Amino acid sequence: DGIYAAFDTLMSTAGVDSQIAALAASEADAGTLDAALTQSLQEAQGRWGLGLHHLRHEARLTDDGDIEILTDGRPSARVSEGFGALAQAYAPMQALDERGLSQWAALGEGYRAPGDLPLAQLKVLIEHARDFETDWSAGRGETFQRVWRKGDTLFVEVARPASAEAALSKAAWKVIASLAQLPEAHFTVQAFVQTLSGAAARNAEEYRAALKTAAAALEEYQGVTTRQL
Amino acid sequence: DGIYAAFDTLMSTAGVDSQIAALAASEADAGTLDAALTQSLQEAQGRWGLGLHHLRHEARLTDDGDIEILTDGRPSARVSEGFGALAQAYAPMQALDERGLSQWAALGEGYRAPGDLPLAQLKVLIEHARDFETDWSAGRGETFQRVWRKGDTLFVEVARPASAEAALSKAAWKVIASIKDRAFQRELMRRSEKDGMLGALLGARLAQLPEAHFTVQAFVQTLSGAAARNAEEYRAALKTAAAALEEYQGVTTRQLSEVLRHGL
Repeated sequence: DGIYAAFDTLMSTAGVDSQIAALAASEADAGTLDAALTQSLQEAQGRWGLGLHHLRHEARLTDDGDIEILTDGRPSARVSEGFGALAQAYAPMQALDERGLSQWAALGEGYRAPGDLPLAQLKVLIEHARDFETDWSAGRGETFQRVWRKGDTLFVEVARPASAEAALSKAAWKVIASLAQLPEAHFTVQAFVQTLSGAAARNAEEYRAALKTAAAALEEYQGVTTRQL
Repeated sequence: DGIYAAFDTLMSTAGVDSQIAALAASEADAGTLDAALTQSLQEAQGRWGLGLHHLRHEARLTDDGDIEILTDGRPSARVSEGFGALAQAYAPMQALDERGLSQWAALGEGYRAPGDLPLAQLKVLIEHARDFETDWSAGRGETFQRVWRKGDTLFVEVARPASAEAALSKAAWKVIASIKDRAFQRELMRRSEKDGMLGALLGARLAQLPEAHFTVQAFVQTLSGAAARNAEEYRAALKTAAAALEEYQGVTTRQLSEVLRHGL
């Protein structure tokens, strides 16, 4: 019960409302819970901005009542170990630049197109290419963006890097106007990823919409976690 | 004359000089031969126009001195069964449209870009997409053409589908012309007016004929590294492979001819 609750907390930093403790309280089957814990972890991975879209992210129930968080099937950390432990197990996988963006390609080693292509070269990729990835590009509001397709799914990302420490500082002096075991000290909402499927993942107007959508998402979620905090 | 010459004869049908019989006899190192069979076999597949780019091809030596032809790691045929045997092992695997073109994608199931794309749009694909594939379009010289990229290698296919029958027909004409004994030439030329040409020339003496089951129908140029992302390297690639396909068609027609002159 501690363990599901703690997980619920971890996801709360990404504005993900996993409801795992409740769903457990409902006597849901172990498979249903696993599925729920994995869906959430992937949803949070999208928004956390750590840059691990190239690894598989899973979370699963263990016999001793723990949750085990894996990456590419390799047991990375446990929740009963604390939010710090998870932070310290993710770190050697990332690779940030000087603005704080991931340097990995979400599609893995391979060719990466300019972030800045004309929207008509982008439209050709979108309509007639199988897989493809672009790199970051400077967008509005100090955010950055990029797009890739993997399978039947087009992935739009909008990312405005911000460290966890600063958000904590803001909400701290905002509460005084009114920490190592807090996940908000390692995890915050930096990015948002919108997905398109089937016909939509080959439609250029649809990609443009999905940009405006992911951009409005990132700003809402960035704010929600600050108001929780 | 041995299983290596049998494999060498089968490779001449795509105009591949494998040199397998000479390697087997050379002072080379153990294992270099299997590698050679597979190298020669894959090149041959590029030219046969069978449409099997999605399968993996291998040839090895077996425990009883035979050469085994593999598809996706599974035993498909044995060289000693003759070349017809190889033809029908490939058949259930193929899928030809009305024109003689493979209906399979070279990249397996997935999206195929149009084959009639505008050059400005095909370029974007060539400079920035990862793996991609186009459909068959027509090209110049009553040819067809498609292009894919798998990895770091661009694959430019030019094809002019033909039945091995017509190829045998075209080689018969070339021979009944070069004939020295003008009397027998006019005899053949008259039977050819009646019973057909390749008909009347065979009639002076085929399923054992390797070219009866395999023919040069296509060619695949390949680009690597920087050229593979270059749209003008692509347009040149297309002219090279059409010239290649004419060449190897010419080589294999002159070969089948010199084969038809034996037994006259």
